[PDB]
Amino acid sequence: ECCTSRELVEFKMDRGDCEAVRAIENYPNGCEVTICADGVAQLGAYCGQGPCNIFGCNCDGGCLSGDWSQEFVRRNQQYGIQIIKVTRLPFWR
Repeated sequence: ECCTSRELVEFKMDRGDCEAVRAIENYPNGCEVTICADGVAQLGAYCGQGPCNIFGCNCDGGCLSGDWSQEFVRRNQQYGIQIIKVTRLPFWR
């Protein structure tokens, strides 16, 4: 399968700042981040556990796993993540 799915998440924080959760400032609309299924900011070209093929598929270890924006909130409990918007990419099909 392909590790091309990701989410664009806009949120506010009760504690900490956007950088603490590897997000970027989007003042005056909070923070924005692009995550993989593990609820962590995307760190490669795709959301594989490791490298992917030319299409973003057949990645080493398959795709990062988890419950998406819900996991982003969960793992960042200490910051109090207030979700505003979530967009699933690829959006169109």
